[PDB]
Amino acid sequence: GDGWVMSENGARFWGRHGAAGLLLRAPMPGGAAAVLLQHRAPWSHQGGTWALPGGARDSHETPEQAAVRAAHAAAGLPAEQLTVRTTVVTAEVAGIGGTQWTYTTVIADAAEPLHTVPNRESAELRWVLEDQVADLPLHPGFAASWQRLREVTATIPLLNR
Repeated sequence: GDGWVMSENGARFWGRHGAAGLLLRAPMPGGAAAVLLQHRAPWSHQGGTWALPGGARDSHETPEQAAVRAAHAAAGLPAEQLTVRTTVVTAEVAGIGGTQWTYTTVIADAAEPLHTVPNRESAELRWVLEDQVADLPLHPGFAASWQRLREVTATIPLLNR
């Protein structure tokens, strides 16, 4: 999204069209829901913490496309193996001069926990039971949103058939 947005409070944010991340859900044989998280490599933004695979939204892309593309880049996930459910704006910043920055969480489902090939800033990818996500050292942006995302996820159960 090649550039900065400057906030009203004077911090810069990367990506003119904001960013998007994939919250990908999968059922366990147990039957409970897991989510796929990315452990951020120390050399990347907020390295040492866990968050969603995501990146900057491009000019011609929907938030959904951006998050799915980011998940492919970070984890090798094929789009055909997942199903996008909805989007939630999890962060919104008043930029200087009318402009805006947002982060959009794109909730999606897979039929089972998928095999991943780590690349980019994927130090690790790990399927984490939904109830255990908040036990981890989370990216502070993600952690600020997590409870709200849970409330939303609980109103759309995973698909079948």
